[PDB]
Amino acid sequence: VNSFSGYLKLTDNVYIKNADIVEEAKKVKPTVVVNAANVYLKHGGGVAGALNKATNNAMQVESDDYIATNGPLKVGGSCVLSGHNLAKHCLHVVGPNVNKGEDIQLLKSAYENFNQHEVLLAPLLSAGIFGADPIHSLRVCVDTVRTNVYLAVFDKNLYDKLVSSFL
Ligand SMILES: C[C@@H]1CCN(c2ncnc3[nH]ccc23)[C@H](CO)C1
Repeated sequence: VNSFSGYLKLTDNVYIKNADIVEEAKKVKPTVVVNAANVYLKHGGGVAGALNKATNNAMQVESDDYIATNGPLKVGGSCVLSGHNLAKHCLHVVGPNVNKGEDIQLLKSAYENFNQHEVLLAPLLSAGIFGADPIHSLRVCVDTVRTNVYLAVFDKNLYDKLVSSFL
């Protein structure tokens, strides 16, 4: 039993909800919140910009030190950093950005990072400003993640379409 509330159950382990991941994180304070990161951990917009703003830019400061030490992530890769005031940990995961020409096949690799954590709060990878089809992203999530994932979908209209079209 966990403290996530109000989710629809898609499968044994995947739950979905219309919610602002920032407000969800602030309420649940989960062990792991997933960020929709880029390889530079530049949290300018989308989910990443919103999560960073909620940390008063502390996420960005930590991220800049990480990059200065380690260099960029791989597309499809991840790193674990602090969750600041939002969660114990933040798993920064880089899904392909279609608006950069990045291979959508890397979306499965991106979701594989979730399997290293028993329970996660997460957005749909490569959705929004990353330019992928959120319906495809949900399918890859369900077919790749085996741990317990609680998906927050900000857009109510998008949430209803994902549920009504889910196979
Ligand atoms: C994944 C894409 C980009 C961002 N995204 C979000 N999903 C959940 N929580 C969020 N908080 C702020 C943005 C956001 C969009 C959902 O409409 C689609």
